[PDB]
Amino acid sequence: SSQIRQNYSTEVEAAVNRLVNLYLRASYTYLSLGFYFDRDDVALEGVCHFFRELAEEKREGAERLLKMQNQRGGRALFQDLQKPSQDEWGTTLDAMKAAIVLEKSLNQALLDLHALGSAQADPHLCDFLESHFLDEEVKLIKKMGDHLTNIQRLVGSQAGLGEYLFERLTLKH
Amino acid sequence: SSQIRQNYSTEVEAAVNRLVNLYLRASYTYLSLGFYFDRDDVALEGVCHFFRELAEEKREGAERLLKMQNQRGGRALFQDLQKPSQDEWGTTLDAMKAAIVLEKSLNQALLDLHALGSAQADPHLCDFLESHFLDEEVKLIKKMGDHLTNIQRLVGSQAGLGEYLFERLTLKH
Amino acid sequence: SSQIRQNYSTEVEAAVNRLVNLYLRASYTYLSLGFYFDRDDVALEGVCHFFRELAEEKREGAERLLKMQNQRGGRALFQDLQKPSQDEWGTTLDAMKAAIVLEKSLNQALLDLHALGSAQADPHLCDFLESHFLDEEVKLIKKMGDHLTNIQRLVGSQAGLGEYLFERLTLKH
Amino acid sequence: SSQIRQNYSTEVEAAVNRLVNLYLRASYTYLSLGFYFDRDDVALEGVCHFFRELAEEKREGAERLLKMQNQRGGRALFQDLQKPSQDEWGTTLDAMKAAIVLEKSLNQALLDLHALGSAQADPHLCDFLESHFLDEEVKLIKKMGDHLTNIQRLVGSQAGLGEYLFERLTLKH
Ligand SMILES: [Cl-]
Ligand SMILES: [Cl-]
Ligand SMILES: [Cl-]
Ligand SMILES: [Cl-]
Ligand SMILES: [Cl-]
Ligand SMILES: [Cl-]
Ligand SMILES: [Cl-]
Ligand SMILES: [Cl-]
Repeated sequence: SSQIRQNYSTEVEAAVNRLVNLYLRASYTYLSLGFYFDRDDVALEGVCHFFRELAEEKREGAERLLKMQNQRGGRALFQDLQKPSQDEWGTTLDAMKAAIVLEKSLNQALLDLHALGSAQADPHLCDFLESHFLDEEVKLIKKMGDHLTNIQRLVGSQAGLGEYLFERLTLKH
Repeated sequence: SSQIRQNYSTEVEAAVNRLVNLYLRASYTYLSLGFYFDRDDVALEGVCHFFRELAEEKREGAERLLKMQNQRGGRALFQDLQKPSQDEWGTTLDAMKAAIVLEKSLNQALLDLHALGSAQADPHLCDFLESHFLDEEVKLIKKMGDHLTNIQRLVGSQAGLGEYLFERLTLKH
Repeated sequence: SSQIRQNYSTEVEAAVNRLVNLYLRASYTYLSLGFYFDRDDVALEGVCHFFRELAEEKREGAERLLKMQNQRGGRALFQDLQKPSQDEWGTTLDAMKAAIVLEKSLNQALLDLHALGSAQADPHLCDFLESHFLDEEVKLIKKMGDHLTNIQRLVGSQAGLGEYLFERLTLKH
Repeated sequence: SSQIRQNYSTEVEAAVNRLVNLYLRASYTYLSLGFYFDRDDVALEGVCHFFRELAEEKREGAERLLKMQNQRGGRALFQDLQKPSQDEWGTTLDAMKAAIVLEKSLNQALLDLHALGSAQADPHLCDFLESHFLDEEVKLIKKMGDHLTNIQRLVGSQAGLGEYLFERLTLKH
């Protein structure tokens, strides 16, 4: 009903609101992951910083989707944000596995939205996802896969020592 | 089977390896074109530099495809590189015609890979080709068409003199 | 038959073309080694960078040989480039052993060409190899031997941990 | 008989004095070539500058040989300098052909001196020629071959016009 709305389906408008909820939920999961690694009995600063930076990136993604929703004449609708799936995240290896599962779920939601845009002949939506989300997700998932391989190679050798070395020598602090 | 691989078909993975082979073969053809124009009995420096710069551009294209293959969780496979189609490349006109035929063949391979990505609903692949290859190829083919027109206009007038003037006044040296 | 050719045997001209093929084959082997270490299930960035830099160095060596071939009035001839000897390169230790075998084979080809130049009384060729290839090869082989010793000392202690430490603390990233 | 002379044969000492005479004769030939192109009825400034720069390079070569003669404890002996082979040098094409014949004669004299040094087991002499003469000569002869090819391609088309264009667009002025 908006004065500007053109070629923007109700199906895509609703799917964009659901994707905003998924990105904010992911940002909240990363806030929990980051503060868990800042616990005095965990104390892996580089791991905390890696996840806190991802919490910011996911919030930025949600904000970009909200700006686009308004640019197209859709109406942002917010839903409750489910708490993260765990209260304690285990080792750096467990946390990095949970993060890659979370990113693959966001990536699948982006791919599903792109397919909906293609089905609705909405090229601005496809361009938007391609330009600001799809490549960023593939690059992040590759970086996480690289980190998992390095953590596994390290903790297979000597668990405690390996986790410390990965946080000191790979992660930023 | 990769931990990161998502929505990346075996058909696209294989086609990406074939495209890497085509770009490296093109880079090798440009190395041969460039050194032919550096022969003492050919001696057209600007022509040598034009083709050596294209050899670098094609190698860079292959490297970008290899980085993408790893980012998606595909596995790079290298095949023998066929030698260039000629040992001697004739005049600047003959060489520029061979170059435009080579570029149109690379462009067709990019278009075929884009169509495969569309058929496999792989938008990251389509975005990747659109962002880093399709426009660069159209711009290069246009530049080569412009060069062919200028060389033809020159060598139709006076062959030897025309080739020297094109190398001196159009090509970088 | 060239207007400039002087004291440049057909035996040396052909051996220079074969050496160009060997350097380009080595450059291709290093491209494969580098991208293997960039796989998400290998993920040793410093190792990838070490081999990608060597791919560039070998391509530069081939280009220097081609420039010399033209300076002497010889004619560059290109042959098919055989693919690298492996598709997967194992651990950093296995890869560094394959690299030193490859470099010793290039070094032997340089020594054989120098002996041919001496037999053909071609001092410009001997000076060219001495000035731009022989010392560079001895320095590279020594660096690779040093790396092999460090990797062995590390992976004999704890394989996974040792490989990570070598990539982090010796190789550039 | 010198206090410093060591491993320096009388054969090499005499051949070095003859090579100094050849380089000074070449410098004198280039002085004549340069001033011929400065005649008001020839008037090709870029050609004059190319040959005057070569007259300087050949004089510098003779000075380097004289310094080496004294460093080894040999005794410089100077002989009459024969005048250049022509008083008038024809076209730029004729002059560039005479220059390449002159350079190939200097190159052959360098190669003969290197072979004498090898026969007399005089590695300082071989290194001296390799470091300061052999590569410079090969590079100059290649440049002259490139110039001959360009002049021929130009004057085959239209003699007067081609010579002007080569002097304006290839040679420095
Ligand atoms: Cl609708
Ligand atoms: Cl919940
Ligand atoms: Cl598949
Ligand atoms: Cl072939
Ligand atoms: Cl021969
Ligand atoms: Cl093979
Ligand atoms: Cl003696
Ligand atoms: Cl005389």
